[PDB]
Amino acid sequence: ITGRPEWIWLALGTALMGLGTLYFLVKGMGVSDPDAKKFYAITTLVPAIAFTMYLSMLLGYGLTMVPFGGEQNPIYWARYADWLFTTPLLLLDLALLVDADQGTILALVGADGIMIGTGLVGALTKVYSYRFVWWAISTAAMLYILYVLFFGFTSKAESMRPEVASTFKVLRNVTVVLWSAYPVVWLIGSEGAGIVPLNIETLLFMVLDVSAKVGFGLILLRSRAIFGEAE
Amino acid sequence: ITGRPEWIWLALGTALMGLGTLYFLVKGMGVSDPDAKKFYAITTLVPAIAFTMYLSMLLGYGLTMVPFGGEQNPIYWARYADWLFTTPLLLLDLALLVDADQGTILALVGADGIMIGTGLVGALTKVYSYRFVWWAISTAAMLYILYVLFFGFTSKAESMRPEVASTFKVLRNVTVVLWSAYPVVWLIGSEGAGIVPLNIETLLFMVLDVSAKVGFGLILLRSRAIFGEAE
Amino acid sequence: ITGRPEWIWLALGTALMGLGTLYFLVKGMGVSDPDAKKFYAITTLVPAIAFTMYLSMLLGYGLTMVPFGGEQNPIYWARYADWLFTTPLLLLDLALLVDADQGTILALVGADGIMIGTGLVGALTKVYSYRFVWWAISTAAMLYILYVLFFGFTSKAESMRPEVASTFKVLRNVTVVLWSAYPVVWLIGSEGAGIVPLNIETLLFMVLDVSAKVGFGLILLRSRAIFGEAE
Ligand SMILES: CC(C)CCC[C@@H](C)CCC[C@@H](C)CCC[C@@H](C)CCOC[C@@H](CO)OCC[C@H](C)CCC[C@H](C)CCC[C@H](C)CCCC(C)C
Ligand SMILES: CC(C)CCC[C@@H](C)CCC[C@@H](C)CCC[C@@H](C)CCOC[C@@H](CO)OCC[C@H](C)CCC[C@H](C)CCC[C@H](C)CCCC(C)C
Ligand SMILES: CC(C)CCC[C@@H](C)CCC[C@@H](C)CCC[C@@H](C)CCOC[C@@H](CO)OCC[C@H](C)CCC[C@H](C)CCC[C@H](C)CCCC(C)C
Ligand SMILES: *C/C=C(C)/C=C/C=C(C)/C=C/C1=C(C)CCCC1(C)C
Ligand SMILES: *C/C=C(C)/C=C/C=C(C)/C=C/C1=C(C)CCCC1(C)C
Ligand SMILES: *C/C=C(C)/C=C/C=C(C)/C=C/C1=C(C)CCCC1(C)C
Ligand SMILES: CCCCCCCCCCCCCCC
Ligand SMILES: CCCCCCCCCCCCCCC
Ligand SMILES: CCCCCCCCCCCCCCC
Ligand SMILES: CCCCCCCCCCCCCC
Ligand SMILES: CCCCCCCCCCCCCC
Ligand SMILES: CCCCCCCCCCCCCC
Ligand SMILES: CCCCCCCCCCCCC
Ligand SMILES: CCCCCCCCCCCCC
Ligand SMILES: CCCCCCCCCCCCC
Ligand SMILES: CCCCCCCCCCC
Ligand SMILES: CCCCCCCCCCC
Ligand SMILES: CCCCCCCCCCC
Ligand SMILES: CCCCCCCCCCC
Ligand SMILES: CCCCCCCCCC
Ligand SMILES: CCCCCCCCCC
Ligand SMILES: CCCCCCCCCC
Ligand SMILES: CCCCCCCCC
Ligand SMILES: CCCCCCCCC
Ligand SMILES: CCCCCCCCC
Ligand SMILES: CCCCCCCC
Ligand SMILES: CCCCCCCC
Ligand SMILES: CCCCCCCC
Ligand SMILES: CCCCCCCC
Ligand SMILES: CCCCCCCC
Ligand SMILES: CCCCCCCC
Ligand SMILES: CCCCCCCC
Ligand SMILES: CCCCCCCC
Ligand SMILES: CCCCCCCC
Repeated sequence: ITGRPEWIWLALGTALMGLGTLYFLVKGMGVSDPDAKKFYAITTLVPAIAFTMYLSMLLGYGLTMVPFGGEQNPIYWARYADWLFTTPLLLLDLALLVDADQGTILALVGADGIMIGTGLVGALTKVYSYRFVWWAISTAAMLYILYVLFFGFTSKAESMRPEVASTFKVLRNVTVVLWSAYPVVWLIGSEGAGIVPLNIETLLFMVLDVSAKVGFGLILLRSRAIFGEAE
Repeated sequence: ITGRPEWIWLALGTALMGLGTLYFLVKGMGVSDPDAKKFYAITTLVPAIAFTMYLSMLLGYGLTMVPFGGEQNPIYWARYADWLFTTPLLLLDLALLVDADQGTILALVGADGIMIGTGLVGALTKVYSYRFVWWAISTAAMLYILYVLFFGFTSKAESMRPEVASTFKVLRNVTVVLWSAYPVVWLIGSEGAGIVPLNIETLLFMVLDVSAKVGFGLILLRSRAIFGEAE
Repeated sequence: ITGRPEWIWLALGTALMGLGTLYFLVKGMGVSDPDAKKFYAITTLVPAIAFTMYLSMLLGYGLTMVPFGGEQNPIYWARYADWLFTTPLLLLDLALLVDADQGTILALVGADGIMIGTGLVGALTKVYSYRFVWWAISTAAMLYILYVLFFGFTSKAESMRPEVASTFKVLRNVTVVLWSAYPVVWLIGSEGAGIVPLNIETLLFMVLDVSAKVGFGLILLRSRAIFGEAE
């Protein structure tokens, strides 16, 4: 395990996701409100899935070698397995907060699936120049998602409770900033142009992942917006 | 890319799915009705997914070699990845049109999953005679789906709005004819008996795919059946 | 096929799932009640999926070799493909019976996904001692599911119809006993410590699978709890 310099960040990531999972699990024990239960379920599952995939990367299972540029390049494929399930759960948290219509939710989840799926294909593609074609398609799917979060959701939040409108606005802003960093790190890291070494890349993704999951969850689950308006 | 004679049909397929995706995306921009949004979301996602998988076939990612009959046989596995997601979306379009009950929808999607999954296993099976066992099981799942579309849905459409009944009937008929061709092409093509060469097989699937997705979508999204009855 | 001593149990399993599938399919033909249709759909799909995966194991497709302990160890990976889809369907049968809230259903299905997914990783892991780390995480996800079935569902059933409360209690008890045997068989069988040989392991899983699917389904589909209260 320690044979890879990036192991320290995989281990820290595993620990922080594990701790985040346990914290949300305990916190949600005292919850009976049916609406709050939905948000706790979604939000606890996110770091639990990430915990398993960080562990698989730490132990070496979630790593494969991909030939491109005349080299055997270490590619952590387990990231995409994580993201396939956790990024639509994160979007679902946002969509339920603002009572999004079903068509909009399906558009978001579908675009998200395309985003992660094409990122996976790009990560595993052996023809170097083609990796960036997949990156571009994935990034276009991301831009669609960000567009919807701003010009379909923000003006939906404003007709809702003030506490859900303010909580949505904060989580929207956190999401757009954090999620936009992922394609940049991929592009300059070992999957793309290879300018930033894998150990630093792994650190960067770990900070983004913990912030986008445990950070996000801490903000959401401390808000009164997750509860039905009750006396 | 041009090293494979079937590349021209993969390229045309990619282009037509891409163009179809953009057309539906633009067309649905001016839509606020919650019901119509569902149909636009579902129907736009279908060629978008197909676009990505056609591209993966064009670039060579979605192709593998399978030993059977003492030969290395080129198998485009990306078709099944496409179909796994797009065929239940197509069925969902039909089921929502007639306000199908939840049990019926689950039966359809489940049978569809079995249909595509067993087709994939058959496509990748190395014992030649066993490929046709999987083809038979998949075809039985197809026949179940077609049965339900006729003797569970058609008489559901007739108690609904005339515009939804007439639109459903047309899309049902398009679906049954087009979908029934797929097992025949598989059986006589490079996956099955090998009587029709891969380049012609690829052409045939491209015509079926564009018709079943973009053709289907053009009929559906031009109907007033996708809108709630409103003043 | 007969080259593997466990083939007889794979063949019997295939037959019993096939027969169970046909029986439930015929039985549900005379059903119009929308609630009952849901239970028939879910419950018929379960042995149908299991039939396909038992067949893939019989024909040899669903088997791979995994190096650990200095040996090539036969691992039937198709079990996890089965279980990935059938165990959440089984939980859905239980959850719908007691009209579980959406948050609880998502927690169950999510924990179940983690349970099966980590079992799959453990089954395919090449470092022997690490296989048991994945077994432990999977078992913890199982224990969560069993906890919810007892201390979240049982007291939900009691405020419902007596026929649904009594049917739920029986199916809950069947589920907890049968499902708890699976991690034990894995641990002592060819995936784990290797004390029980593969042919006996295969027998054990076949008895558990038929009981947990066809047995379970026979109890559920003969109950009046699956019908809406109607005059
Ligand atoms: C509604 C939304 C969910 C829409 C989803 C959007 C989605 C369509 C976007 C594209 C997804 C698609 C790229 C998934 C591809 C998975 C694939 C990378 C798995 C690895 O297999 C690739 C090659 C080795 O590189 O296998 C070597 C050759 C092997 C023989 C491969 C044969 C097995 C195939 C992988 C079977 C395909 C199954 C499905 C792709 C399962 C989807 C997995 C998940 C990653 C989407
Ligand atoms: C409700 C509905 C959805 C019901 C669904 C119906 C469904 C049950 C029908 C059968 C689906 C099942 C056949 C999927 C099999 C996928 C498999 C072909 C992927 C390729 O792996 C096959 C061999 C190489 O040929 O791998 C070589 C050996 C490797 C070590 C394989 C180990 C990895 C396994 C593939 C893990 C299994 C994961 C699940 C099958 C994911 C499902 C993928 C999708 C195609 C259904
Ligand atoms: C809401 C709930 C559903 C939550 C779900 C919980 C879930 C997160 C729990 C963990 C699931 C995760 C372990 C699935 C891993 C599948 C993996 C074993 C498939 C086989 O690939 C493993 C190695 C060979 O051993 O591939 C060799 C290297 C290859 C290059 C691998 C590259 C292809 C990757 C497999 C692509 C990943 C796609 C997704 C994992 C699809 C999920 C399949 C299913 C088994 C969950
Ligand atoms: C918890 C993990 C999260 C929130 C991950 C988010 C990841 C993305 C938004 C990834 C986006 C990518 C692209 C837009 C193109 C390049 C490849 C990706 C997959 C890194
Ligand atoms: C957009 C793509 C569509 C509508 C594809 C439909 C495909 C089928 C109905 C495929 C059916 C098959 C069988 C019935 C058995 C042989 C294998 C298949 C998968 C080709
Ligand atoms: C129809 C099949 C059923 C009901 C299978 C149930 C399987 C399980 C509950 C498996 C549990 C496992 C663990 C808890 C850890 C070890 C690995 C598994 C996957 C066997
Ligand atoms: C969105 C953030 C992307 C920028 C990442 C900056 C990383 C700077 C680290 C120094 C680069 C290491 C190069 C020498 C090894
Ligand atoms: C459902 C349509 C299946 C029939 C396809 C007919 C294809 C005819 C093309 C000629 C066959 C090529 C054989 C000589 C290369
Ligand atoms: C939950 C049941 C697990 C116990 C399984 C008992 C199997 C006993 C069979 C005898 C073991 C075979 C060892 C000699 C080959
Ligand atoms: C490819 C995996 C996509 C599914 C991820 C799980 C999250 C799905 C959330 C469903 C949202 C509800 C839509 C109506
Ligand atoms: C194996 C992939 C199956 C899922 C495909 C996505 C479409 C699912 C549509 C869900 C229909 C709603 C059922 C209640
Ligand atoms: C990884 C596969 C998980 C999906 C299995 C299919 C069963 C899903 C049942 C959905 C229950 C409804 C939740 C709201
Ligand atoms: C186009 C929608 C406006 C809100 C999205 C902001 C786009 C940020 C760009 C992210 C950088 C990705 C490379
Ligand atoms: C049995 C249901 C009647 C409607 C379905 C028509 C079946 C068409 C056969 C398709 C050919 C597949 C090989
Ligand atoms: C902790 C919840 C109480 C009900 C679950 C009973 C646990 C049975 C243990 C199963 C054995 C697995 C190794
Ligand atoms: C070796 C790099 C070749 C450049 C490929 C860039 C493709 C980016 C596509 C953006 C439309
Ligand atoms: C080499 C071909 C052997 C014939 C197999 C046909 C099987 C079809 C099954 C239909 C019930
Ligand atoms: C396994 C193929 C089944 C096709 C005939 C339909 C059987 C009746 C089902 C009624 C829902
Ligand atoms: C070779 C076996 C080494 C023992 C591993 C047991 C790990 C079990 C983890 C339970 C917390
Ligand atoms: C509760 C702490 C969980 C941390 C387990 C994984 C950390 C890796 C240590 C090497
Ligand atoms: C908008 C046109 C999209 C076409 C891109 C793929 C066509 C392949 C050209 C070689
Ligand atoms: C209807 C009987 C189904 C049995 C088919 C599979 C049994 C395997 C026989 C070798
Ligand atoms: C993006 C950083 C999130 C910070 C989380 C802090 C949570 C405290 C309530
Ligand atoms: C099956 C062929 C479909 C033809 C689509 C034409 C759409 C025009 C409205
Ligand atoms: C766990 C054993 C189940 C027994 C099923 C018998 C069904 C008869 C109604
Ligand atoms: C990591 C366990 C958290 C302890 C409880 C925190 C207050 C709910
Ligand atoms: C008003 C919300 C500001 C949140 C910005 C957080 C940036 C990481
Ligand atoms: C809305 C601001 C987006 C900031 C992008 C930051 C990418 C590192
Ligand atoms: C391909 C872009 C379509 C242009 C608009 C067509 C009329 C909505
Ligand atoms: C009355 C609907 C006829 C549609 C037939 C289309 C055949 C491709
Ligand atoms: C309902 C008519 C089906 C026609 C099947 C055509 C197959 C090529
Ligand atoms: C296996 C076929 C079952 C025959 C009908 C049983 C009574 C519904
Ligand atoms: C009162 C229900 C008892 C069911 C026990 C079944 C054990 C297999
Ligand atoms: C509730 C009793 C569980 C029995 C476990 C049996 C495991 C073989």
